[PDB]
Amino acid sequence: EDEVDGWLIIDMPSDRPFKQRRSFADRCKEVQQIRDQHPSKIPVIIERYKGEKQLPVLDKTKFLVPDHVNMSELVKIIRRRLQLNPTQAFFLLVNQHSMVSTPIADIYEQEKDEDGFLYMVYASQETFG
Repeated sequence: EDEVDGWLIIDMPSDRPFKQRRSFADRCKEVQQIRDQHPSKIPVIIERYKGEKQLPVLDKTKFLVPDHVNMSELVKIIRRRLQLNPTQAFFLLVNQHSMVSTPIADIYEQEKDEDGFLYMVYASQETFG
């Protein structure tokens, strides 16, 4: 959402989140093709949490993940790419809850968006729920 700590966050279009820069038809079409071409891989969107104030910005948004890699392994990969030390808090959240040894393929069938992408947000703090 566009609401963070009582602020309505307005962004220029190219600074908006993936779901707002790209139409649903365009997202769904891209998933369908990537699932055809790489059925052994999960299409994942990883974005910095709108209100993150500590963690650096990731150079990629779209990730094609081998489907038997588990969540704990994806975290290490993203931690490694952001060159985070093990003492820095880092959370990779799927629909607002944190990642776990379940294969990403199970998570995808359980938590994928209507457009067929799996959405994830990273942040230095867990969100209460």
